[PDB]
Amino acid sequence: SKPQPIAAANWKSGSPSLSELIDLFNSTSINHDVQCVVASTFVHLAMTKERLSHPKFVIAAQNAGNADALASLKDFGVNWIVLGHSERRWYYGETNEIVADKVAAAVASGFMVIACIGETLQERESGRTAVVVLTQIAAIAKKLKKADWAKVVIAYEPVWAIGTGKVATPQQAQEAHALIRSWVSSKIGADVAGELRILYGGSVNGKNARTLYQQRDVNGFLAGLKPEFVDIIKATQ
Repeated sequence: SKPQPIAAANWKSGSPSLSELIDLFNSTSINHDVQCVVASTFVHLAMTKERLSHPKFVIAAQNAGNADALASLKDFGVNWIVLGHSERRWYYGETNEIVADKVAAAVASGFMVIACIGETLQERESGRTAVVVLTQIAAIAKKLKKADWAKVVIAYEPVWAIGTGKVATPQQAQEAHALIRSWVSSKIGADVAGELRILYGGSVNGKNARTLYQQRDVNGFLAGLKPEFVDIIKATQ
């Protein structure tokens, strides 16, 4: 059977609606085992933490790369972090090795890490998805020991599905997630691969999420911080 699913809301920009939305989340009865996550930029962490009280939810930081900042986050009671998201790589210039170093530093500091990987439109079209995605995960694995994988979650997000309204088909998601899991099974261990959560993100919505969740190798979602996130939670069963 599948490991515990995750539904993660990733607040990257802009305006904080933040109060009524958290009201919605706090008032929501969740009838199954699922870890919910709300990630935000540093300046919004204090507001989210004070308002969000639902015990199935945890707060996550994003992008921290300095040991002292990681320590401070932990001290504030933040235990999750999102690293390697699309724009980090294609805009900000975080290389596979920079993301890998951040993952290792965060695991060493006591975090649960959602590490993002995924290919561009051109890589997909040219048949390079596998080498690109597997090279991204390989870079992360090189900096980790086997026991560290208890603290890692992988989010597969095709760059061409992010903000474009073009979601991956259930077949596309499944094929990518199975490929990632197969590599983990071969390079790290079948035991690790069986327990690993691999989340899909890129134009997930309230209508399409449940179908994606039915695929063998999909263990949840990275989605936006929006009211329909409640339906994305429900889609994980």
